[PDB]
Amino acid sequence: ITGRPEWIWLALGTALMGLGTLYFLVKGMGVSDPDAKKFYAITTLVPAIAFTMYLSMLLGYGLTMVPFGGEQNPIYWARYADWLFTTPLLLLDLALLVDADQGTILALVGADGIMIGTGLVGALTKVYSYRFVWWAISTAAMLYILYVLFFGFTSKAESMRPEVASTFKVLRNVTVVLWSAYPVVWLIGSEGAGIVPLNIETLLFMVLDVSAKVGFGLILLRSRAIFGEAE
Amino acid sequence: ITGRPEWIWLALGTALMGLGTLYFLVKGMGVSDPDAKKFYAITTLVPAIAFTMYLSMLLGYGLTMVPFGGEQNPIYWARYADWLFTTPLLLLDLALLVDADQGTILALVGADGIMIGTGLVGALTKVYSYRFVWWAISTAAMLYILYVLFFGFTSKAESMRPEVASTFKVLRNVTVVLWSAYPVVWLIGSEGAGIVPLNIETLLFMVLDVSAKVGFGLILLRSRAIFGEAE
Amino acid sequence: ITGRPEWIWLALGTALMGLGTLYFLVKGMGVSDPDAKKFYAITTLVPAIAFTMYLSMLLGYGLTMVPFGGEQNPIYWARYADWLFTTPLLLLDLALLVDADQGTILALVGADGIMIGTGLVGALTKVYSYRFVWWAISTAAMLYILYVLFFGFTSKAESMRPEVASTFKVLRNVTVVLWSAYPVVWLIGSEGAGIVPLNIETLLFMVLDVSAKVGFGLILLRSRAIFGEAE
Ligand SMILES: CC(C)CCC[C@@H](C)CCC[C@@H](C)CCC[C@@H](C)CCOC[C@@H](CO)OCC[C@H](C)CCC[C@H](C)CCC[C@H](C)CCCC(C)C
Ligand SMILES: CC(C)CCC[C@@H](C)CCC[C@@H](C)CCC[C@@H](C)CCOC[C@@H](CO)OCC[C@H](C)CCC[C@H](C)CCC[C@H](C)CCCC(C)C
Ligand SMILES: CC(C)CCC[C@@H](C)CCC[C@@H](C)CCC[C@@H](C)CCOC[C@@H](CO)OCC[C@H](C)CCC[C@H](C)CCC[C@H](C)CCCC(C)C
Ligand SMILES: *C/C=C(C)/C=C/C=C(C)/C=C/C1=C(C)CCCC1(C)C
Ligand SMILES: *C/C=C(C)/C=C/C=C(C)/C=C/C1=C(C)CCCC1(C)C
Ligand SMILES: *C/C=C(C)/C=C/C=C(C)/C=C/C1=C(C)CCCC1(C)C
Ligand SMILES: CCCCCCCCCCCCCCC
Ligand SMILES: CCCCCCCCCCCCCCC
Ligand SMILES: CCCCCCCCCCCCCCC
Ligand SMILES: CCCCCCCCCCCCCC
Ligand SMILES: CCCCCCCCCCCCCC
Ligand SMILES: CCCCCCCCCCCCCC
Ligand SMILES: CCCCCCCCCCCCC
Ligand SMILES: CCCCCCCCCCCCC
Ligand SMILES: CCCCCCCCCCCCC
Ligand SMILES: CCCCCCCCCCC
Ligand SMILES: CCCCCCCCCCC
Ligand SMILES: CCCCCCCCCCC
Ligand SMILES: CCCCCCCCCCC
Ligand SMILES: CCCCCCCCCC
Ligand SMILES: CCCCCCCCCC
Ligand SMILES: CCCCCCCCCC
Ligand SMILES: CCCCCCCCC
Ligand SMILES: CCCCCCCCC
Ligand SMILES: CCCCCCCCC
Ligand SMILES: CCCCCCCC
Ligand SMILES: CCCCCCCC
Ligand SMILES: CCCCCCCC
Ligand SMILES: CCCCCCCC
Ligand SMILES: CCCCCCCC
Ligand SMILES: CCCCCCCC
Ligand SMILES: CCCCCCCC
Ligand SMILES: CCCCCCCC
Ligand SMILES: CCCCCCCC
Repeated sequence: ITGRPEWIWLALGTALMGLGTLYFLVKGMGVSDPDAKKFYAITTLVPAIAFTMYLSMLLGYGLTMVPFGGEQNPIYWARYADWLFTTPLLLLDLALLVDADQGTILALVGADGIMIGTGLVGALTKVYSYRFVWWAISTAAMLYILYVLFFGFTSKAESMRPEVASTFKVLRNVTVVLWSAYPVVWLIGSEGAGIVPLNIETLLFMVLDVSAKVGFGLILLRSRAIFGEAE
Repeated sequence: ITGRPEWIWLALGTALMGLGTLYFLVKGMGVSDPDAKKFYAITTLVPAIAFTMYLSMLLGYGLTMVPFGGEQNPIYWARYADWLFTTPLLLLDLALLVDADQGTILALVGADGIMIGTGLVGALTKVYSYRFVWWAISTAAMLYILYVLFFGFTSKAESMRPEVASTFKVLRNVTVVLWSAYPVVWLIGSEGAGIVPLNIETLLFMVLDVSAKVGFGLILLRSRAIFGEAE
Repeated sequence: ITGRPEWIWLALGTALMGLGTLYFLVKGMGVSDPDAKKFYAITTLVPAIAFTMYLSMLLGYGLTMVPFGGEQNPIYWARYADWLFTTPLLLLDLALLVDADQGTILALVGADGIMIGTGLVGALTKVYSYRFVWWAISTAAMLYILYVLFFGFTSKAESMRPEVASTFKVLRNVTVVLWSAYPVVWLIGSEGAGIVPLNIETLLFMVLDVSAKVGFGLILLRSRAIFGEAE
């Protein structure tokens, strides 16, 4: 395990996701409100899935070698397995907060699936120049998602409770900033142009992942917006 | 890319799915009705997914070699990845049109999953005679789906709005004819008996795919059946 | 096929799932009640999926070799493909019976996904001692599911119809006993410590699978709890 310099960040990531999972699990024990239960379920599952995939990367299972540029390049494929399930759960948290219509939710989840799926294909593609074609398609799917979060959701939040409108606005802003960093790190890291070494890349993704999951969850689950308006 | 004679049909397929995706995306921009949004979301996602998988076939990612009959046989596995997601979306379009009950929808999607999954296993099976066992099981799942579309849905459409009944009937008929061709092409093509060469097989699937997705979508999204009855 | 001593149990399993599938399919033909249709759909799909995966194991497709302990160890990976889809369907049968809230259903299905997914990783892991780390995480996800079935569902059933409360209690008890045997068989069988040989392991899983699917389904589909209260 320690044979890879990036192991320290995989281990820290595993620990922080594990701790985040346990914290949300305990916190949600005292919850009976049916609406709050939905948000706790979604939000606890996110770091639990990430915990398993960080562990698989730490132990070496979630790593494969991909030939491109005349080299055997270490590619952590387990990231995409994580993201396939956790990024639509994160979007679902946002969509339920603002009572999004079903068509909009399906558009978001579908675009998200395309985003992660094409990122996976790009990560595993052996023809170097083609990796960036997949990156571009994935990034276009991301831009669609960000567009919807701003010009379909923000003006939906404003007709809702003030506490859900303010909580949505904060989580929207956190999401757009954090999620936009992922394609940049991929592009300059070992999957793309290879300018930033894998150990630093792994650190960067770990900070983004913990912030986008445990950070996000801490903000959401401390808000009164997750509860039905009750006396 | 041009090293494979079937590349021209993969390229045309990619282009037509891409163009179809953009057309539906633009067309649905001016839509606020919650019901119509569902149909636009579902129907736009279908060629978008197909676009990505056609591209993966064009670039060579979605192709593998399978030993059977003492030969290395080129198998485009990306078709099944496409179909796994797009065929239940197509069925969902039909089921929502007639306000199908939840049990019926689950039966359809489940049978569809079995249909595509067993087709994939058959496509990748190395014992030649066993490929046709999987083809038979998949075809039985197809026949179940077609049965339900006729003797569970058609008489559901007739108690609904005339515009939804007439639109459903047309899309049902398009679906049954087009979908029934797929097992025949598989059986006589490079996956099955090998009587029709891969380049012609690829052409045939491209015509079926564009018709079943973009053709289907053009009929559906031009109907007033996708809108709630409103003043 | 007969080259593997466990083939007889794979063949019997295939037959019993096939027969169970046909029986439930015929039985549900005379059903119009929308609630009952849901239970028939879910419950018929379960042995149908299991039939396909038992067949893939019989024909040899669903088997791979995994190096650990200095040996090539036969691992039937198709079990996890089965279980990935059938165990959440089984939980859905239980959850719908007691009209579980959406948050609880998502927690169950999510924990179940983690349970099966980590079992799959453990089954395919090449470092022997690490296989048991994945077994432990999977078992913890199982224990969560069993906890919810007892201390979240049982007291939900009691405020419902007596026929649904009594049917739920029986199916809950069947589920907890049968499902708890699976991690034990894995641990002592060819995936784990290797004390029980593969042919006996295969027998054990076949008895558990038929009981947990066809047995379970026979109890559920003969109950009046699956019908809406109607005059
Ligand atoms: C509604 C939304 C969910 C829409 C989803 C959007 C989605 C369509 C976007 C594209 C997804 C698609 C790229 C998934 C591809 C998975 C694939 C990378 C798995 C690895 O297999 C690739 C090659 C080795 O590189 O296998 C070597 C050759 C092997 C023989 C491969 C044969 C097995 C195939 C992988 C079977 C395909 C199954 C499905 C792709 C399962 C989807 C997995 C998940 C990653 C989407
Ligand atoms: C409700 C509905 C959805 C019901 C669904 C119906 C469904 C049950 C029908 C059968 C689906 C099942 C056949 C999927 C099999 C996928 C498999 C072909 C992927 C390729 O792996 C096959 C061999 C190489 O040929 O791998 C070589 C050996 C490797 C070590 C394989 C180990 C990895 C396994 C593939 C893990 C299994 C994961 C699940 C099958 C994911 C499902 C993928 C999708 C195609 C259904
Ligand atoms: C809401 C709930 C559903 C939550 C779900 C919980 C879930 C997160 C729990 C963990 C699931 C995760 C372990 C699935 C891993 C599948 C993996 C074993 C498939 C086989 O690939 C493993 C190695 C060979 O051993 O591939 C060799 C290297 C290859 C290059 C691998 C590259 C292809 C990757 C497999 C692509 C990943 C796609 C997704 C994992 C699809 C999920 C399949 C299913 C088994 C969950
Ligand atoms: C918890 C993990 C999260 C929130 C991950 C988010 C990841 C993305 C938004 C990834 C986006 C990518 C692209 C837009 C193109 C390049 C490849 C990706 C997959 C890194
Ligand atoms: C957009 C793509 C569509 C509508 C594809 C439909 C495909 C089928 C109905 C495929 C059916 C098959 C069988 C019935 C058995 C042989 C294998 C298949 C998968 C080709
Ligand atoms: C129809 C099949 C059923 C009901 C299978 C149930 C399987 C399980 C509950 C498996 C549990 C496992 C663990 C808890 C850890 C070890 C690995 C598994 C996957 C066997
Ligand atoms: C969105 C953030 C992307 C920028 C990442 C900056 C990383 C700077 C680290 C120094 C680069 C290491 C190069 C020498 C090894
Ligand atoms: C459902 C349509 C299946 C029939 C396809 C007919 C294809 C005819 C093309 C000629 C066959 C090529 C054989 C000589 C290369
Ligand atoms: C939950 C049941 C697990 C116990 C399984 C008992 C199997 C006993 C069979 C005898 C073991 C075979 C060892 C000699 C080959
Ligand atoms: C490819 C995996 C996509 C599914 C991820 C799980 C999250 C799905 C959330 C469903 C949202 C509800 C839509 C109506
Ligand atoms: C194996 C992939 C199956 C899922 C495909 C996505 C479409 C699912 C549509 C869900 C229909 C709603 C059922 C209640
Ligand atoms: C990884 C596969 C998980 C999906 C299995 C299919 C069963 C899903 C049942 C959905 C229950 C409804 C939740 C709201
Ligand atoms: C186009 C929608 C406006 C809100 C999205 C902001 C786009 C940020 C760009 C992210 C950088 C990705 C490379
Ligand atoms: C049995 C249901 C009647 C409607 C379905 C028509 C079946 C068409 C056969 C398709 C050919 C597949 C090989
Ligand atoms: C902790 C919840 C109480 C009900 C679950 C009973 C646990 C049975 C243990 C199963 C054995 C697995 C190794
Ligand atoms: C070796 C790099 C070749 C450049 C490929 C860039 C493709 C980016 C596509 C953006 C439309
Ligand atoms: C080499 C071909 C052997 C014939 C197999 C046909 C099987 C079809 C099954 C239909 C019930
Ligand atoms: C396994 C193929 C089944 C096709 C005939 C339909 C059987 C009746 C089902 C009624 C829902
Ligand atoms: C070779 C076996 C080494 C023992 C591993 C047991 C790990 C079990 C983890 C339970 C917390
Ligand atoms: C509760 C702490 C969980 C941390 C387990 C994984 C950390 C890796 C240590 C090497
Ligand atoms: C908008 C046109 C999209 C076409 C891109 C793929 C066509 C392949 C050209 C070689
Ligand atoms: C209807 C009987 C189904 C049995 C088919 C599979 C049994 C395997 C026989 C070798
Ligand atoms: C993006 C950083 C999130 C910070 C989380 C802090 C949570 C405290 C309530
Ligand atoms: C099956 C062929 C479909 C033809 C689509 C034409 C759409 C025009 C409205
Ligand atoms: C766990 C054993 C189940 C027994 C099923 C018998 C069904 C008869 C109604
Ligand atoms: C990591 C366990 C958290 C302890 C409880 C925190 C207050 C709910
Ligand atoms: C008003 C919300 C500001 C949140 C910005 C957080 C940036 C990481
Ligand atoms: C809305 C601001 C987006 C900031 C992008 C930051 C990418 C590192
Ligand atoms: C391909 C872009 C379509 C242009 C608009 C067509 C009329 C909505
Ligand atoms: C009355 C609907 C006829 C549609 C037939 C289309 C055949 C491709
Ligand atoms: C309902 C008519 C089906 C026609 C099947 C055509 C197959 C090529
Ligand atoms: C296996 C076929 C079952 C025959 C009908 C049983 C009574 C519904
Ligand atoms: C009162 C229900 C008892 C069911 C026990 C079944 C054990 C297999
Ligand atoms: C509730 C009793 C569980 C029995 C476990 C049996 C495991 C073989």
